[PDB]
Amino acid sequence: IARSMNRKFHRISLGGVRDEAEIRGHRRTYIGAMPGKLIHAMKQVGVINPVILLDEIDKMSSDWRGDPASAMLEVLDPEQNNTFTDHYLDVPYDLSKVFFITTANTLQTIPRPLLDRMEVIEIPGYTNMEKQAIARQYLWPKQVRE
Amino acid sequence: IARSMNRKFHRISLGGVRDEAEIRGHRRTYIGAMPGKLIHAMKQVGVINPVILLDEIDKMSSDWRGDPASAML
Amino acid sequence: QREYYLREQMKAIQKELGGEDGLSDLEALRKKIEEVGMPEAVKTKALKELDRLERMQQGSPEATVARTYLDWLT
Amino acid sequence: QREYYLREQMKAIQKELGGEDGLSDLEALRKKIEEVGMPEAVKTKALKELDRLERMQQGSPEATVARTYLDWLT
Amino acid sequence: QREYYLREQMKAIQKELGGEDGLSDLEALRKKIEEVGMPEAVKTKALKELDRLERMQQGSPEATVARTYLDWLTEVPWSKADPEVLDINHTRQVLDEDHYGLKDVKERILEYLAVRQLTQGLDVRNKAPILVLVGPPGVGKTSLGRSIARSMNRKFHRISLGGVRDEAEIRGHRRTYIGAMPGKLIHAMKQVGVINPVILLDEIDKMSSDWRGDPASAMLEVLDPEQNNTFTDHYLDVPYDLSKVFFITTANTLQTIPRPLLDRMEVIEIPGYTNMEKQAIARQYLWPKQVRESGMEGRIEVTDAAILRVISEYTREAGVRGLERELGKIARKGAKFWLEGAWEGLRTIDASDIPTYLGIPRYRPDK
Amino acid sequence: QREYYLREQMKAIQKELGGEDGLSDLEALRKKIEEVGMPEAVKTKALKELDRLERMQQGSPEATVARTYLDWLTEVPWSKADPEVLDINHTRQVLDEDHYGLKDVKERILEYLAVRQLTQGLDVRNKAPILVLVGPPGVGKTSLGRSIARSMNRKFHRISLGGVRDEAEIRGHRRTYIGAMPGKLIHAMKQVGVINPVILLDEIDKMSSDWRGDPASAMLEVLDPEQNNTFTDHYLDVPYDLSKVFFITTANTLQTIPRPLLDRMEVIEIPGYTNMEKQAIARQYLWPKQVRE
Ligand SMILES: Nc1ncnc2c1ncn2[C@@H]1O[C@H](COP(=O)(O)OP(=O)(O)OP(O)(O)=S)[C@@H](O)[C@H]1O
Ligand SMILES: Nc1ncnc2c1ncn2[C@@H]1O[C@H](COP(=O)(O)OP(=O)(O)OP(O)(O)=S)[C@@H](O)[C@H]1O
Repeated sequence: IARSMNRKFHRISLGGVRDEAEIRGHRRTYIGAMPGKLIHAMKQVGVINPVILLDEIDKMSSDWRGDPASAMLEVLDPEQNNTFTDHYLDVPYDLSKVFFITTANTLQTIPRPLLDRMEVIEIPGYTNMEKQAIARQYLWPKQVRE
Repeated sequence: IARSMNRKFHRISLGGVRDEAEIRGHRRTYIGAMPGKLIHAMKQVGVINPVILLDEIDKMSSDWRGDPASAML
Repeated sequence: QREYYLREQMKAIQKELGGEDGLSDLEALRKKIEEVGMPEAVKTKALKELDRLERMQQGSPEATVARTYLDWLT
Repeated sequence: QREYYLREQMKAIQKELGGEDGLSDLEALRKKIEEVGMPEAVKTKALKELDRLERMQQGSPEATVARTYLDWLT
Repeated sequence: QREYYLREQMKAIQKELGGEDGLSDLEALRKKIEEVGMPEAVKTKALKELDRLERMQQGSPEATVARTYLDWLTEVPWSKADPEVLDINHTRQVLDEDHYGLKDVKERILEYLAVRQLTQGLDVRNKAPILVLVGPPGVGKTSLGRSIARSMNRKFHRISLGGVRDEAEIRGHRRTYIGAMPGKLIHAMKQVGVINPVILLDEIDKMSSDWRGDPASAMLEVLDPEQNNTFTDHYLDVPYDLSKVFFITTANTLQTIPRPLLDRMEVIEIPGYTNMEKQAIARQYLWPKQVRESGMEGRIEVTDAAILRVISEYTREAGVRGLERELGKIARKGAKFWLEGAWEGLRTIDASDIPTYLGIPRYRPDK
Repeated sequence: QREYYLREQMKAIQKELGGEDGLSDLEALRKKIEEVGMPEAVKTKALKELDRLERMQQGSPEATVARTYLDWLTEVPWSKADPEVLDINHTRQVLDEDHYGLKDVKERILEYLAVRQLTQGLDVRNKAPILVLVGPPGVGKTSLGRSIARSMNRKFHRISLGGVRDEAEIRGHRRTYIGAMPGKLIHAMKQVGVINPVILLDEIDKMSSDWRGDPASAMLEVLDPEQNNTFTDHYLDVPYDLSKVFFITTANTLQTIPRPLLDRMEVIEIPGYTNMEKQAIARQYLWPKQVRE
């Protein structure tokens, strides 16, 4: 979808933070300046259009303090994201040219309000004929020429 | 109702809560604590008089950890 | 002699350039306290924690907890 | 003109206190303000990261955290 | 005021000294920071520090940490390695005189040497996976670390984890503090002289977490070969490259290893040893060491039925330490019997003369 | 004569430093470094640490931290022998005084001392045992440690690990902190003067294992039958040698000890006592003491 729409592609997904405060940034009051994870993906691109894939959103990063809901609800809703603010950003940031991709395996651990925006794309599996065709076309030249 | 009264609207979706620490806070003596859902809603509304919808207060996961129904009292 | 003099020449430059503002985050927090609200006991609690942040330094890990406490209060 | 002249004598301290100096500084991210972006509010915060930064040119325990935040912001 | 004057006297003497002895060491580091190895950005950060303030006797807190950072930056190895191995049959000549058995690990080493030799394209010299050894306690893991490092004839250093719960032993602290403390990796790289060593990371099962998180995020930052090419520190301010370093990690189970580390892993299950394998290692490695330390060399000898008695009736483990101590007890009992009156030649221990030396057989034999 | 003038000016420097403190006990530190034999990497590391510490005085606090580093490093013993007195009838009669019965452990000490006569100069490894004593609470185990350490004319030290969930008691905090301090074990080696002591780790089956507060996995670098020639604490940045140490640990139940620690240690079980044993223990150990007191 990135190369068809002439866009970039970045991964960065759930499982790398301790709370949604680490989904956001951290203020300069600390010594260890932990940036917002999002902005760090935006730093490595010189384009504010492309997609951002959310691999394994059901594999959360929760704790007894903080569920991964509020920092996700303020970036997935198409309303409050137009003026976005991190603790390591503290300025009006704009999310209207991006088109996010979310990847999951099970909808059951996803909370109820964040299902307001999700659109269900499911996977049928693969036939052994389909896997034989995949392994001829697409896996054998990579793993052999590597 | 929010439009007819001309006030702010907000939605808290309960049913997923499991302890009293997601309705109240925890304590300041635990690293990184925060207050509960009602304080989140008051943070995200702007006035003293919004309306707050409470979806599925009848399905709150009161369990071996605690009972947030008493926290709701 | 030149060291002590010329760094004062540096601060000369700065005291003309910056001037007069009183612009930081601390008295901004105090102003944000004194604008909205407040009930009386809540106000005195916030002023105690504000002074507890004021006369000392910036960097201790309990000051981060008190900072998050005041930021959740405002 | 007053800008030119105050920065004249500031970088006269630079070539004067010439190790190395100045951090040759804050004449220079002045060009990536309008180049990299920017809206007005980022300009309000980061132009209040020029001269009260210029207050000294040593260390710092402040210049590293403000360095990371500002060079993140630019 | 008197102290300020006499400190003037002292530092006057010093600047004649920094003429007299105080040339040709910082000058010699300015040579050696511009000698072979250093990248261009590292040369720029080396040119950053050239404005000195010259008060190195009466203090100074801003004079000694810059010298410390300069020494740490100039002592880590920059672009130097002992050459590649040419014969992979000789790799089998070396790996087989340390361990009986362990086919799979030797095969993976030979495969990695064959792939590194035969590739002249790309996509595998950059991406070579990290071995994760998993096995029950008692099988050989650390001795494999030494045997692999001597097999390829590379240098070696071993980092033990498990007592580490702080992040600043993998990363370090900021260089503006009092104690200049880079992480364990900068120590492990200045120990070896080459830029391509073998590093054994002991016990990634046991990195406990605490406040300010766990150092498992730093482990993600070091055990993924797509960002450690630009691996920077909190102490160092240059991008170092931990790409070619052949990491080997040991473990006892995979659950307590974090899931951000089970993406750039490659598990190898060591199932345990069997009775013939234990008997072969028992002879050819455990017995002459357990007799050479005990001083009873050429005065006592164990048979091969007797090792089978010791294995089947005096140890139940998936490893070889219980067998090691059970042989050591025989060596000590013989060393005690020698002082009560010597014999001639060497007494030989058949499988029936064990319980004189080892008491009651604990585990019944399977009949 | 000009270097005489020059380092004489430095004599005057330390005359104003503390009357001392610039080449007085700094050079006493050079003596005690080139006293008792350190390994050469550790020795040159201590020499460059002394070289970075030498030419400053009285500030900064980094001078104080490095002074305490060279006070720890040059006082923990390096090559401080304990003379193995090799009589096996004297030591048998000394072990027979403090305890009755206990045939297994006394036979073990006689075996592990009869071996140490027949050391054929070099070519041996000289590795000390690592015992674990397992028994019910009343049976004398902690009493036996000082008895064994006195019979062999060695030294003795205790470490109680009774309820520690505190990691970095075993290892230390790294020296960049404020109140930095080594572990329990390097301090236990510091108080003893020799490198052949008898360390009694008291309650090793009562510790903690949790996602925060797991000290039992930090006992891997210590109770190590091969690789404890490379022990790495966090305060000292050098490998310290713990092979010569006659460790004795006690426990109560094997069911609560971690699996990478049972195989590091050598189990010796103590099977309570019987009525004849208790009666003899009573008559010649318990009743005279309770009559005296
Ligand atoms: N097949 C073998 N050949 C030779 N020596 C062996 C063999 N298997 C084990 N050993 C020896 O047995 C001892 C076990 O070494 P380690 O690998 O440290 O044991 P370990 O199981 O790794 O301990 P942990 O707790 O899992 S780190 C060493 O002395 C090895 O040399
Ligand atoms: N066989 C014995 N002969 C003489 N005194 C003994 C004997 N067995 C035990 N004692 C004495 O009984 C007491 C037992 O003390 P401890 O050694 O502390 O017992 P302990 O079992 O080590 O305690 P715990 O619960 O195991 S830590 C001491 O006063 C010993 O001297």
